Amino acid sequence: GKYNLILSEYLSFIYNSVQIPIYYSSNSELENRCIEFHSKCLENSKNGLSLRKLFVEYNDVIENATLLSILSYSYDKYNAVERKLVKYAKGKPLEADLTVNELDYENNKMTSELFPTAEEYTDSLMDPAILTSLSSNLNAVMFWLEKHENDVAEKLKVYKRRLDLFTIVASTINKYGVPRHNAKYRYEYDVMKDKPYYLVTWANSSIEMLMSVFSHDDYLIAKELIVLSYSNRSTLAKLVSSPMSILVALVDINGTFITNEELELEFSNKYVRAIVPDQTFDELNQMLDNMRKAGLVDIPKMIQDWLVDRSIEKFPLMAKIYSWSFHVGFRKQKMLDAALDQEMYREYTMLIRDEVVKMLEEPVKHDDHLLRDSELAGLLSMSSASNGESRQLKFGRKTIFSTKKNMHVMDDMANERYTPGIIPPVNVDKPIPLGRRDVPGRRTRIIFILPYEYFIAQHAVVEKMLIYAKHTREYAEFYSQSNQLLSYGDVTRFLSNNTMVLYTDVSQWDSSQHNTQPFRKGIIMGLDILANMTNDAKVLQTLNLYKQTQINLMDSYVQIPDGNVIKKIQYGAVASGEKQTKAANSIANLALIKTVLSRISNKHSFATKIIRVDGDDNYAVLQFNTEVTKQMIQDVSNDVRETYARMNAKVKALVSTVGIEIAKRYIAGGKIFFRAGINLLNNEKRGQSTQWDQAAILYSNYIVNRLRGFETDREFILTKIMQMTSVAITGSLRLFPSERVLTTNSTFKVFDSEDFIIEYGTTVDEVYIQRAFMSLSSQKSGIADEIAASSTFKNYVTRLSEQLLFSKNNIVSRGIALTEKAKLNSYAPISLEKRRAQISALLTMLQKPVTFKSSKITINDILRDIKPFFTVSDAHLPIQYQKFMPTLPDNVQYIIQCIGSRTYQIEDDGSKSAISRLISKYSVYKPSIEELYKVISLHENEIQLYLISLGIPKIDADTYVGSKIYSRDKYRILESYVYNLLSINYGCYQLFDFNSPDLEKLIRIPFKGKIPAVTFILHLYAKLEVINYAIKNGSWISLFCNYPKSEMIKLWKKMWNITSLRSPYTNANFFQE
RNA sequence: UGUGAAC
Repeated sequence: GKYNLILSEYLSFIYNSVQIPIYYSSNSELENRCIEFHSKCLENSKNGLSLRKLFVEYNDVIENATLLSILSYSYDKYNAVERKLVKYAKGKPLEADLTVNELDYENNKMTSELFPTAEEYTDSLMDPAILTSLSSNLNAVMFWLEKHENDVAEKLKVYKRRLDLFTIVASTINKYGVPRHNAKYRYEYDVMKDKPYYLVTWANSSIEMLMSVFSHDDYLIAKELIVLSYSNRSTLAKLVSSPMSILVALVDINGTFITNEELELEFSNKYVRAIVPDQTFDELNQMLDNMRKAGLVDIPKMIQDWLVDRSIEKFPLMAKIYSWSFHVGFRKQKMLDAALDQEMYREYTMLIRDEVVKMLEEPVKHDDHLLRDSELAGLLSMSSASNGESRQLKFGRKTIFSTKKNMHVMDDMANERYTPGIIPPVNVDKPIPLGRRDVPGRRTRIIFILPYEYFIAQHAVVEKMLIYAKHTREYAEFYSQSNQLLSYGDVTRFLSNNTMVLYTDVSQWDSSQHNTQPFRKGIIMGLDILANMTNDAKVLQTLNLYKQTQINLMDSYVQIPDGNVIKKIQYGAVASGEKQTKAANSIANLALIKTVLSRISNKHSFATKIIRVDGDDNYAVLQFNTEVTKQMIQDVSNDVRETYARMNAKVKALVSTVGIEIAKRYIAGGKIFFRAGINLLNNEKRGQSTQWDQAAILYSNYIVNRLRGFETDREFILTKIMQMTSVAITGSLRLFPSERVLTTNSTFKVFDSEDFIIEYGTTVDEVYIQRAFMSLSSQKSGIADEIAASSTFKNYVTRLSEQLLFSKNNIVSRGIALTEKAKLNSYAPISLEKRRAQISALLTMLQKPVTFKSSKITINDILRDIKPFFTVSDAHLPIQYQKFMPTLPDNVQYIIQCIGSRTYQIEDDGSKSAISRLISKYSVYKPSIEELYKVISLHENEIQLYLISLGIPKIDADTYVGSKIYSRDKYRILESYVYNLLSINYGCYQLFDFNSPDLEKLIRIPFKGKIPAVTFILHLYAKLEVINYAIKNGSWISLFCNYPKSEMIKLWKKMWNITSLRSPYTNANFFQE
């Protein structure tokens, strides 16, 4: 509840010259008291009278009613920031060293010197792209400083380290003044031209870094990064985090977790000697020297101090620095520069071609329906993203323009223009529009915004390839339901004194022009073999079209902006945007490693314990018939680099016997680490989400970083949420949502009142609020209705439906119409209409919570029903598992030590049910977990019609609707759906082993009947409650269940009518991955 | 309608 108290202090701190607490209650008489109190406060304020008497008079309202929000009557002129800043601006401003960056525009030159005229200006290279201002961030940091001004002992030290650092931001900012943002939170030319170009982005990165500073080490790191960053905007992250790849190889392994036959983590007390050739040390030194040549001093020394003994115990610092460098900011260059960087491949091409054949051999020979109806599948899959050009479109009786892919397909079909048989060119005549990918520390890459013809021609085939990968282990990122822990387990498994790991970064090779010929040719060669495997007209054409996309790309041309011009240049490299991007890249990366390993063996003899490709990295584990020496590692390494070199591939290739480092994860000293570099006050690009969506995302970002080792003060995060979630009523009237409105599990949830613990209404007022918020979940959009009524639209929905099913439509048909009515949300005008409606509904709701016919059951209601039938009792669970993920906070880590962890993802889509499998065999349609959930619970006769309506044969439809499996699917679908509603795969929970024997003992549930659904919820509810207590208290409890038999039948009915909740908090988890 | 592909 501390959030509400914190909000008042912040408002009082921000405004000084009134606040009006607004309450509400589920009890009629109490609510009137709430209404009376609100009126009196407004009246007293409208008379400059003391509200002290009213608070005493309506003590009962303060005591029992629930705080809904807070009114903010502030008559200033959004200044204060200018006034506040000066006290902290005593230090000497920073002077940009305009000689550090290559490309001139990457140097912190005055904005004007980069864009002499307002028409040449662009924030494209520094846009924070976030719906929160620099001024607000400054206010937030200062508010925190004032609060922890009179702190003591170590808390004071944290404040002192922070006050210093913020002085640098303040001193530098004051020298030019605080950049004023516009309604869209953008920084225009007039505000910008006086100040240094990167001033605002740099401030956001520095503020984010300093508020995440605690120990002296954090302070040393933050200070170096902040100062260096102001001048260097292109190699500081790379220089700072480059020594990590060398370091993982150094640390010794003293007991680590491995993967057993049951694909689960298991402790192994083994010891593995880290063997490092002297050459590696020279390479590490050059890296350290390079950091030094760039001004770095404190960070280089820390790596150096660590290097004396290299203890996994003092490794945390190395990890901390690696996470830290990313928070310098994104490297946003100019489209042209990002674009510009871009006989022995016979073995490599053949492998790519063979791999393509294996993944589609069976689907093609059989005459897979999905391959035959590939076009239909592409249409259903189709998104609402950009197609490339902004077309003029006529809907019903309205002429509007859009770039949306969904919109383009409908307009073309309604005008005989829809022609997926013809795969448009992407050369000099029809240049590919370009998109961009910005990441911290790494160089900017370009993106192909190809026409929808390409997505349809590639969607069915890519899915078939993914399915092959799903059950192929070499493909770490696609295998089974696995998570990163299993991958961590696999590398450690075979580590011994007679084996060495070989990791390699292949991000540069994928963009290499050397790469593109063997790539497209390899896929095409594979496609021809597949074509000679069948005669099916549908299969050959879908297969043939795929061949065409590769051929068109072979020689493409790109539209690269160059100021306010769009120079068209011949791009001869494999950029990404295709449907086969990830699958193809994976196939290629794996093919490349196989090629390198094969070449090397002619010289040395080793065993291939494991080979893996995961993202932009690939690796292998080799076993030699003798003990590995420093000399052996050098010889293997030189040859591997040499093999890569002959192929003209600029890749990083290292060889060790203890660790490995890759973009997604790193394994040092037998432990697993995950970079914690998600930026907070700076985004990659601008989207269409709201401020509330953004606040939820920032919190989500904060949670992931905190789990990964990077923690930003919670109070600062809370302060940001308060600014972001507020709503202006007028110019001097601002409304701030309460903790209850923000955290309760509703459609407006932004964060959990307590980190790592998700609460669900257990009081009437909480329930009353939850029901009210849902009442106004989805808002109307005129523009969306018009187009939803247009002919071209209905025909498109009708055309899709008549191509899919055979018999009758509606559970499926109603869905297709909506799925399409939604895709119109990418369309700004529609998105804008929805937001305005949401704010007005929200403004009224905060003012005085409306009524609601309810009648809609949710997850919270099911939980609320159960709660009262459990008896708690202190219990004890000894810690028995060693730590493998060193960065986890203490409360989260403790649960793992006691109950354990898992290496998989709980099925939350229902894709593993028989009905879903049956639909898949005959239909290209893909029902969601929710649709499957409604369908399974239907009358036997109805289910048979639905399966047949989708193309499922009668002998098959009939056999299923009675069988054991159908009854079983019922339980499995609900189980999958419930896990989905409980976020058992996100945040903290995704880590915990929900089937721990130790966890199980704490749950005593006596069966008083035997009805699967009820049994499953009671055990799950108990496991979550027991775990949450452990997260919040550190000690365990035992749960006993005395749930009636009469009660269980009522509960079971309730279970099959649960409504899913949509909210910023829900969206944020989806957003993360 | 400052809007920028596969996931």
